[PDB]
Amino acid sequence: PENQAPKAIFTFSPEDPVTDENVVFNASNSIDEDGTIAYYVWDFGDGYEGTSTTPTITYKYKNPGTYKVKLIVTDNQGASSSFTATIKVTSATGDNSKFNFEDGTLGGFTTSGTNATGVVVNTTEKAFKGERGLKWTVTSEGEGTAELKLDGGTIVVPGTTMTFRIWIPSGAPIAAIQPYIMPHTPDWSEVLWNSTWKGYTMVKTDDWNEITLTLPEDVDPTWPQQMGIQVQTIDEGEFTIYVDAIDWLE
Ligand SMILES: [Ca+2]
Ligand SMILES: [Ca+2]
Repeated sequence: PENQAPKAIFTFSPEDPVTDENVVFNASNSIDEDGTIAYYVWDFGDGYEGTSTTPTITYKYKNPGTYKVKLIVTDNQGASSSFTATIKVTSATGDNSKFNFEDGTLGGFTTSGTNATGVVVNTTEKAFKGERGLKWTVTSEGEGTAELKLDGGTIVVPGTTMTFRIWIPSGAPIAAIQPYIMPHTPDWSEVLWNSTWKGYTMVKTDDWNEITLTLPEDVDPTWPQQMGIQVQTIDEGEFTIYVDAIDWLE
């Protein structure tokens, strides 16, 4: 009459915790079909482990990151099963992004445009993470283009996915917006255009938009790079875009 191993499963809340916030892990749908569960053993993925004879446990992560949480459930006869899930923890305060703007600086960012003029300041009015970000005000005179840009030595290695956060307002005279990275030879004889084109109708207005962009792997790693955000304007008008927490790995 061979013993069946118990079934191990858990969920957690909140789905998106911050550092030092309580997460409740709930293994209550775990079950032994032919006996009872004796205990629940948890590995929180950060160096700490814990056990309970009951299916819930609460836990706090001190540092941001992505943790693998492994649950082992053991029945009254010593048979066990495991279930592993991932939890992402973000910083409760501050902003550790590659471009976080928390030092009050422009981070080397400048503006340019044609049939449009941009100004950029470091602001506390809106931020995606931390207390600060960029506030980019564009005055367009009609059909044109405006850039918020960083020149442009070697910003990222080829293959890198960048994440931009952009607060886009409603009722703006814009057709499209696009984060871009533009590698070029030092003398501009060869230029590569990489961008994530978003139409103005395909955008969350009066809200933060998370847009990713990959620099392709086959780009020459020695080429200087311009990274930025480009807006296409379609009519006269003044509008303000917020930019913060531009981030990538390595
Ligand atoms: Ca059993
Ligand atoms: Ca920030």
